[PDB]
Amino acid sequence: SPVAGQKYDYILVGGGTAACVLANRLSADGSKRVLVLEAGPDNTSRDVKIPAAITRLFRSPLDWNLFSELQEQLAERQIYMARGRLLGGSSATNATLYHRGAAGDYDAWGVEGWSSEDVLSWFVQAETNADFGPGAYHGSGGPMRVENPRYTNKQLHTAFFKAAEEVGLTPNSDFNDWSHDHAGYGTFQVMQDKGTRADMYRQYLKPVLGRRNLQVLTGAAVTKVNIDQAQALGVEFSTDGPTGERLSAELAPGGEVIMCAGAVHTPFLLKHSGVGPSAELKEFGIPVVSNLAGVGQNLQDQPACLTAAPVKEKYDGIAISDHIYNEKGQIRKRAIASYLLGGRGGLTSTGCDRGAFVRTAGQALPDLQVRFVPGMALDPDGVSTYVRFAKFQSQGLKWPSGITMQLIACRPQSTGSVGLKSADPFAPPKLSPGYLTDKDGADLATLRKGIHWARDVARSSALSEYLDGELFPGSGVVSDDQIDEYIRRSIHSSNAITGTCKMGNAGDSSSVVDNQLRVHGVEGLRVVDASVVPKIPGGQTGAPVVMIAERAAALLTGKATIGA
Ligand SMILES: Cc1cc2nc3c(=O)[nH]c(=O)nc-3n(C[C@H](O)[C@H](O)[C@H](O)COP(=O)(O)OP(=O)(O)OC[C@H]3O[C@@H](n4cnc5c(N)ncnc54)[C@H](O)[C@@H]3O)c2cc1C
Ligand SMILES: CCCCCCCCCCCCCCCCCC(=O)O
Ligand SMILES: CCCCCCCCCCCCCCCCC
Repeated sequence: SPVAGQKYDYILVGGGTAACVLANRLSADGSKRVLVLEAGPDNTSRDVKIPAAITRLFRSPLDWNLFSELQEQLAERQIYMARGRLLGGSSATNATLYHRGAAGDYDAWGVEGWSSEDVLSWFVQAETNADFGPGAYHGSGGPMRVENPRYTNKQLHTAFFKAAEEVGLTPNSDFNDWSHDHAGYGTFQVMQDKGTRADMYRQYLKPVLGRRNLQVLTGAAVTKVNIDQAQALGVEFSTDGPTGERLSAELAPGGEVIMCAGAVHTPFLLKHSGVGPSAELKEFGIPVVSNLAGVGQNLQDQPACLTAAPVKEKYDGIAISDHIYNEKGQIRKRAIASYLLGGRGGLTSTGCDRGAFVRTAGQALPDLQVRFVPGMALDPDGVSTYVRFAKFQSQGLKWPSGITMQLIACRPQSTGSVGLKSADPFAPPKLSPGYLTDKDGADLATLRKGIHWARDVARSSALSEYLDGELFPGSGVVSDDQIDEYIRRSIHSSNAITGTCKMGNAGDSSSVVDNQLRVHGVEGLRVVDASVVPKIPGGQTGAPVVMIAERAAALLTGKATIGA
């Protein structure tokens, strides 16, 4: 009905991070008709604009509310896996940390045309940085906005840095400068524009919505790609949930469907379209169009656990919880004024934007990311404690002042999977993060050693000044076995999720797409989202997604080639 009688040069399945970049670059010259189908609503929420309102976005109507299958290795728990559901996707709901990982992360992909030297100019093209001028590693002029965080906790941020120096870690002045080693302590840059979230809807899509050749539908759930026998024809979707009429948007001759539904929903939708392991499709009576074993395999996510400690009574009130709430759970006037007057102060913080990358045991690249928060977790699950913090508003209670260190396995060895639980394309996917399943126990050892590192930092003179005991994991958790059980019971997502539609070289039979991002065995079908990442880089995954989307757009518009 909104597509009746229309023919599209490009149909984007999803209106998230990658889709926003592609909708912008593909519609640019006026010659191509682009459709974007997003299941979620328009991006208008003030909870998206204000970085600290990340707390409110978890388990909200702007999230998919996904839970994993029971995880026998994690004390028989389902794991919550946050995912954005609105224009901008997970860029509209993420912690805004700007990370590329190390050059060695892209070289480890072993994909022709996607080496560290190949990708660097695509990160640089995307970037405008408030704190780094143009150079080998930074651009000026791209649509992204990156800056140093405009909240600083004067006591606790500097005490973390001095504590890290004291235990023997060195400062890293730029975690995205590939000329120096990734390890070290310091400040994470953020995808913000003077303290407001600079998500890919705001930076790429919203400024071009006036273009005649670009049509964006929200509340549009894709149910499958229509494939002829194997040639993509377009896509089926409902604008009215499960009971809605299945509409079909149709490709023009020479047109392409681009999958932009992310590392959870892209392999889910491929499987519903007959692209996936034939046994999984047959289970639910889906005809096999392309028997690709790797669809939904190779799920990489970075698992987390945390430590937390209160400050001494004399330091009551110095935490970011004290900067955002008064002692009855009212948003502080000073925080609202600082945010509106100059884009500064606690409401500009997602909390976890200072930290470190650490080698626990002489690895080629750091295995551990630490995120320091100048506020105290009240749950060993940091995502649950952010939900608690949002729900705390107006309860008339005082959040106790302290700190948290979140420990992340940033280059994990474990893998999981996404598949089907049902023939219904509106049902949730069958999701397994597979945390701590790697044969050598390397991911558990990383997090155990992370806990030891966080305790070494909290014990240093610099932080000892402020701290008064330890809340998590606490005095009952000391031996290796006690720590390992604490990790099993508290492990949560740091919200990466990549690699479920892996790009590969010629002759890599685990791959779903080639180095041109084309799905094996289907014409006119590509994947441009985190699904394609062969091996997860260290650090958060949003900037690498934007880099892939920029380079894919340059490929599709004929401004660049891949391989030569
Ligand atoms: C809570 C959280 C915290 C994070 N923290 C950070 C961080 O600090 N920094 C960082 O760089 N990265 C972070 N990440 C990761 C980063 O945001 C993602 O890796 C990145 O945004 C993924 O982009 P994408 O295009 O692959 O997918 P998404 O941005 O998730 O886009 C997928 C889109 O597809 C839509 N969709 C799904 N199914 C359908 C369907 N059937 N029909 C139509 N549309 C559909 C979704 O609603 C969504 O809008 C975070 C992620 C989250 C969720
Ligand atoms: C932990 C809770 C997070 C708090 C987030 C909400 C704070 C509300 C402050 C009062 C409203 C702020 C003014 C409106 C600004 C809207 C955002 C923007 O347009 O940049
Ligand atoms: C966005 C401002 C939040 C302040 C919250 C105070 C409590 C601190 C808890 C940190 C929790 C663990 C690490 C971060 C989890 C990130 C989702």
